[PDB]
Amino acid sequence: AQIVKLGGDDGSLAFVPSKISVAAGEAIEFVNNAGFPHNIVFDEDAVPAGVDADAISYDDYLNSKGETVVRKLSTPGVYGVYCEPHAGAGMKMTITVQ
Ligand SMILES: [Cu+2]
Repeated sequence: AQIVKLGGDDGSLAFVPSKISVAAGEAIEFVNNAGFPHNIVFDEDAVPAGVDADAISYDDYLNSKGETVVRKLSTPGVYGVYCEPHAGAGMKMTITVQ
């Protein structure tokens, strides 16, 4: 499992960490931490071929501290993720699945 906090403890609008490498099938736990609402959108222009980016996104807002969304990815490659409300602040991350 890799834990990714949504919002830095210090108040930055960031995925912390924002660059991770995981094994195929390894759990990624997105934990709502600070500066929410946040959501988790996989970028359809930055996912491997054959991956439906909408299937794995969580489009609804995460409103409470501690709400945790878990995804496991199967296809190797690079996955770009962003938060819609905070995309302009730099709240984006990259996941490499091996
Ligand atoms: Cu956000």
